[PDB]
Amino acid sequence: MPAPAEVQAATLEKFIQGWAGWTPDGFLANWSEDCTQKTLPFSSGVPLRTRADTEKLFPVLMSLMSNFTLDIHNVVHDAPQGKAVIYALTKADTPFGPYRNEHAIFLWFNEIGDRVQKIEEMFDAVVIQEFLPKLDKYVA
Amino acid sequence: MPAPAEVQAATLEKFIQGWAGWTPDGFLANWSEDCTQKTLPFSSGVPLRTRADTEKLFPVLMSLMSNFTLDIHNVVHDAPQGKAVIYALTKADTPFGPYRNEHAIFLWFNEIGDRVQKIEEMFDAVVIQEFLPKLD
Ligand SMILES: COC(=O)c1c(O)c(C)cc(O)c1C(=O)c1c(O)cccc1O
Repeated sequence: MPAPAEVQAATLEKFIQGWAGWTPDGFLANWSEDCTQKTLPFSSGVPLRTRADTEKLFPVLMSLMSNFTLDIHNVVHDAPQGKAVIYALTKADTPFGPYRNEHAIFLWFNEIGDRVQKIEEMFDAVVIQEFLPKLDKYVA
Repeated sequence: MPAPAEVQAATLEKFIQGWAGWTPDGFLANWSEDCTQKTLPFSSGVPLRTRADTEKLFPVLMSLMSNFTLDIHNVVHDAPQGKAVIYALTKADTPFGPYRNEHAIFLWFNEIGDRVQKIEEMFDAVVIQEFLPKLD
C-alpha cells in the first residue's frame, strides 16, 4: 500500500523546496538511495539516470546557472497510487545568456512516503545531453 | 468544491476512450462548452485552441493519421483538486510513413465532474506549429 496521503504531500513539498534551494545535497536528500530519473519522451532514447549519475551532473550544472528560480505552475497528487506530477518553470542566468526550461515531472513515492523513488521528466534536455558532455566529458 | 472521485474517474475514462476512438465528435463529447487546449511549454507560444478550433481542426488531422493506437503509460488522478494527468504514447500511419508522439496531458474537470474544462498538453507540436501555419 502507499504511504499516508499527508506524508506523501509533505514529501512533495520538501522535494519542491530542495529543488528551489538549488544545492546538490539539499535536493538529492529527497531522493531515495535507489531513485532513478528518466528523460521523456521515451522516443528520445535518453538513458535512465541513476542517483549516482545525477550526483555527478548537478554540481557543475547548478554552479553554471546563477540566480536560479523555480515556479510551480501545477501540482497533481494521486495519494491512492503514491504518485504525483509537477509542472514547473525554471530560469537562471548563465555566461552564455538566460536559461529557461519547463518540466512535466512525474513522481513516485517510496513506501514510507518520505522520499521520491522514481522520476520521469518531460523537459528540454539539450543542456544535459549536448552541453554538459562538451564542457565536462571531453575537457576533463 | 470538486465532484466525487468516482464521478471524476468516469469522466477521465470517457476522455481516454474518446481519444482512443479517434473521431472528432467522440473526442469532443467530453469537453465542456468553454474547454480550451493549451500546448506546453508556454515558451513555445502556441496559441490556445478553443472547442470550436478543435471541431474545425480534428477532422482533417485524424483523417491524415490512420491505424491510430493510444498507449496509456501513466494516469495520475487528484480527486481533491479535480485534476488529472495522463502520459500517453500515440502511434499512427501516414503516407509519409509511421507516426509517433507522446503527450503529458494535464486535465481539469468541471465542477459537476462530468466534463473536462481545461487541458494543458506537453507534446511534440510540430504539426500544429510548423505544418498548419505554413499551409495557410
Ligand atoms: C487529432 O489530434 C488529436 O485528436 C489530439 C488529441 O486527441 C489529443 C488528446 C492530443 C493531441 O495533441 C491531439 C493532436 O492535436 C495531435 C496528435 O494527436 C498528433 C499529432 C498532432 C496533433 O495535433
